[PDB]
Amino acid sequence: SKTVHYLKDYQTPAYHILKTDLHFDINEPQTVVKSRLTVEPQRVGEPLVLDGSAKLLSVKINGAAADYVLEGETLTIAGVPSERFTVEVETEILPAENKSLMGLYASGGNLFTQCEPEGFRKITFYIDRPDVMSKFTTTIVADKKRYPVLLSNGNKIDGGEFSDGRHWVKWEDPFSKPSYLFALVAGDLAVTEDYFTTMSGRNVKIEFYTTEADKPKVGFAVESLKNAMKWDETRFGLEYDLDIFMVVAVGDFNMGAMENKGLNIFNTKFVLADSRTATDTDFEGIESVVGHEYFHNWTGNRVTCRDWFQLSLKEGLTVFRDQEFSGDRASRAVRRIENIRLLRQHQFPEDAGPTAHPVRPASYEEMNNFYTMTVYEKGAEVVRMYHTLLGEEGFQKGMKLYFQRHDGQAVTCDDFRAAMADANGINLDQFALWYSQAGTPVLEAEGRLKNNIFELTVKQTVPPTPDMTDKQPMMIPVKVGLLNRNGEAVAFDYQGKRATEAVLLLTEAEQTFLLEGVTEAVVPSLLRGFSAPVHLNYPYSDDDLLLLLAHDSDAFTRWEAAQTLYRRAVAANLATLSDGVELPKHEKLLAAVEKVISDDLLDNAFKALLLGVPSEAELWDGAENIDPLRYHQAREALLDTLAVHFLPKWHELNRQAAKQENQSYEYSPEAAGWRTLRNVCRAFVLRADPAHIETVAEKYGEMAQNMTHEWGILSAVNGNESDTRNRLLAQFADKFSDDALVMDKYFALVGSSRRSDTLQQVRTALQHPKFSLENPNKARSLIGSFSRNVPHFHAEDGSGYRFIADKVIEIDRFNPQVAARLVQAFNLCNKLEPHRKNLVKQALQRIRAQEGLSKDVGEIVGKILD
Ligand SMILES: N[C@@H](CCc1ccccc1)P(=O)(O)C[C@@H](Cc1ccccc1)C(=O)O
Ligand SMILES: [Zn+2]
Repeated sequence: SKTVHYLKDYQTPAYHILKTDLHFDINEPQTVVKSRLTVEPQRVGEPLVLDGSAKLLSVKINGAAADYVLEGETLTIAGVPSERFTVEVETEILPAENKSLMGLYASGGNLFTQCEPEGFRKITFYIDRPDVMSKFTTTIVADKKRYPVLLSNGNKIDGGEFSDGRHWVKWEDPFSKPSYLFALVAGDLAVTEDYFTTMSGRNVKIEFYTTEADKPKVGFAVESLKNAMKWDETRFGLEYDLDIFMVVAVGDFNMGAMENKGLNIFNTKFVLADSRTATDTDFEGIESVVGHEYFHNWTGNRVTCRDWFQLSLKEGLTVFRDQEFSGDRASRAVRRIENIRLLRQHQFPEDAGPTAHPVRPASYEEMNNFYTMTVYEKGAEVVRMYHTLLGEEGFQKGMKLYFQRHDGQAVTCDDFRAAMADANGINLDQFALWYSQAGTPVLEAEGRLKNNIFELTVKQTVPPTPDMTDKQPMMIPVKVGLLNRNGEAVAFDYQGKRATEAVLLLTEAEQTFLLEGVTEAVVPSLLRGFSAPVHLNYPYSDDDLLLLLAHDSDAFTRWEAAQTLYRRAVAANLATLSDGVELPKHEKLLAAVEKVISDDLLDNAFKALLLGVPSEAELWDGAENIDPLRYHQAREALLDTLAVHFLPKWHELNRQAAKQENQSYEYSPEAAGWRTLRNVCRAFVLRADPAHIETVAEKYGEMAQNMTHEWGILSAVNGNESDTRNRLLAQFADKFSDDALVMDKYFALVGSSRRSDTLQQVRTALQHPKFSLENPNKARSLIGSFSRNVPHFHAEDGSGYRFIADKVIEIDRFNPQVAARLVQAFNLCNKLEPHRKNLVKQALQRIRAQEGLSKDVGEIVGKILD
C-alpha cells in the first residue's frame, strides 16, 4: 500500500485551473489564505481532487458550502458542475512552526515560500502538478511596520493602507504557470535597485531584497544578473518578458535558489559576497547560480515540465546554460574540467550505487529525492552531447524550434530531443537511451597502426542498475586526436576529411574506426573535452601518459593523464602498505609533477588542477570489500610524498603566485587563478612542515587580505595536530561571529578535520551559539562535512556511523529533505568490508525502526538495505 509514482501511468488532468486568485491575511501567529479557483472541466463528471495539507477552515463551490471529504492530504468534491465553476478554499497556516522550509515559513522574522516541487499544497488545496497552469493574482494584507515589504509574482497592480496600521498589495502575474513557481515574501527587508535595458529597448527594474546588514554584500549578484540577461540575448536570442525582476535572499533554505517567475528566492550563500568574507569560489558560485535562475525564465518557466519525471528537461538544460554562461565569462577550459571533476567525484558514485536512476526516472516515491547529481549534472552532459553532435548553430536551431513549438506548454524530455532532431534533419532515436538508461557506460578501446591506418576498436557496455538489467548500445560521441613521438598533433583522414581532430560516433556494441593516411607512429588522444559521460579504458603506458600530460592540446585529456598517473601511484601504495614494505619510489610521477611545477607557460588555475589528486571515492570506484581507511592511508601517503619531496618548490611557487596576484584582493578571474595555485602550495607546505603554522600565525593579519587567503590557510592547517590550529579556528569564529556565511565555513572546518579528535570537536560545535541544526546551511556545513570525512565517518569502531544515524533521525523530525540527503552518506554500504558493512546495516536498520520516519528517508534506506 506504499505509494509509488510511475511515469507509465501518466494521464492528463481531469480538470484545468484557468485562474487562481489568492488572498493572504498575515497575523500573529496565523496566516489565513483564501483561494478562488476558476476550474475548467476536461473530463466532465469526474470528482474534483485537490492536494492539500494545510489546516482547512472552509470549502465552497460556486459560492456555496461544498459537500466534500478530506482524506489524508486530499480533498475530494464528488458533485461537480459540468460547466466552468469556481472553488473557494480557506486554510490556516502557522509559518513560525514550519521548520521543513517548504510551503509558507518564517525565517529571520520574515515570511518566505518554497513551492517546488509540491510545496504549494502546504499553503492551499490545489491541483498541485506542473501540467496544470493558471494565471495567478495575489493579494497580501499585513501589519505595515512589521511587514513593510510584500511581494508576489508579476506586476504590482494595486495596494493601499488601512487605519489600523495594516496595509495591502495586489500582484498580477499575466503568464500562466504551474503552482511550483508561485512565491510570496513578507518582511522588513532592504532593497538594492538597478536596471537592465532589453534588446527591444524595454527597461527592466531589478530589485534585490536582503537584510539591512547584508545589503552591502549584494552588488556582485546584481552585476551577475545583468551579465546573465545580456548573455541570454546574445547567445540564445532570449529576452526577459516583464518590466520587473526581483531577487530575495533568505538564510534558511533547503537548496541553493529557486526560479519563481519574476521573484527568485536565493539561499544567502548564492547571493552575498565581498572579498573580506567570501572566497573566489563563492563569487563564481553566485555568478553561476544567479545565471541559472535567470536562465530558467525560458528553460523552466516559459516552457515547463509535464510531470516531475521530466525534471531534467529544465534542470539539465539550465545547468548546461549556466555552465556555458560561466565559460563565456572567463576561463572556459578550467571551468569545464572543474565540472567534469565534480561529475566523476559525485555523480559517478551515484550511478554505481544503490540509488542509481536514469536522467528521466521511471518511478519515485518522494520527488524531493530526485534533485540529484544525475538529473542535474549528468543531465547537463546529455544536453551538451546535442551540442557536440550538432554544433552551436545546429543546437540553436533546435532551441528555436523547441520554443516555437512549446512556449506556454508543459512538455517532456522527448519533446526537447525531437526539437533538436527535427530542426537539424537528423535521427536521434537512439539518443533517447541517455534519458532512460541509468549507469555509467564503459568503453573498452584498443588501437593499432597498420599500413597507414590507425585502427581504433571501441566496445561499449552499460551495467545493470537496480531499476533495469537490459542496457542496449547507446549513441556515444568520442572526440579524438593523435600525437607523434614528440607530442605534436598528427593529421588523419576520416569521413573523407583530413584533420587533426574528429568526433567518432559509437552507436554499436563494438565498432572499428579507421583513421587513414597516418604517416607516423602515434599515441591517441581520446574522449577530448570529455565528449561523453563515460568511463574509457585504453592501454596507455606510463610514458604514453607523460607524453599526453606534457604535449596534448586538449585540457581534459592532459588532466586525465595526470589523474591516471596519480591513480596508479595510489594503487601502488595500496600494494606496498598491504605487503608491509617500503612505499614505491614513484620516480616517473615525481618527474612528471616536477615538470608541471616548473612550467611557466601553464595557466595558473590549470596547473592547480594538474596538482590535485583524485578523491578516495574515485580511487575505490569499482572495488568490492572496501576498507575506506586503507584508501585514505594510501592517498595520504602520496600527498605526504608530494609535499615533502617538493617542499622548497612549493614555497617558491607560492612566492611566484603572491607576486603575480599583485595585491589585487578583489574578485577577478585573473587574480583568483593565482590564489588557487597559492592555496594548493599552502596545503602541501603545511603537510610537509606542520611547524610552519606558527610562522603563519605570527603574521596572520598580514596574510589575511581576503577570505580566499584565510580559507586557504585555515584549510591547509585544518588537519594539523598543533594547538595553534585550534586557536586560529577560534579566532576566525570570533572575528566573523556576526556573518552567518562565514560561520558556515568555521563549522565546515570543524567537521572536515583529519585530526584525531574531530568527533568530539563536532559534538561541542553542535552547542555553539551560532549553530542551529534547523538551519540547512549549518547542518550541511558541520554534519554533512563530518559525513564525508573519510577517516572519521568510516572509523572502525562505528562511532561515525552511529553519530550520523543519530542526526538523520533527529533532523528527520523537522526536515526530511535534509535528512534524506544526509542518509546517503551510507550509500557505500554493500561495497564495504564486512565489519563496517555490518555496522552500517545496523545504523540503517535503526533509522528504519523509527516511528513516523519520513517517506523521504524511508525511500533511500530501502534502496540501500533491501
Ligand atoms: N529549481 C531549483 C531547485 C528547487 C528546490 C527544491 C526544493 C527546495 C528548494 C528548491 P534550482 O535547480 O533552480 C536550484 C539549484 C541551482 C543550481 C543547480 C546546479 C548548478 C547551479 C545552480 C541548486 O539548488 O541545485
Ligand atoms: Zn534549476
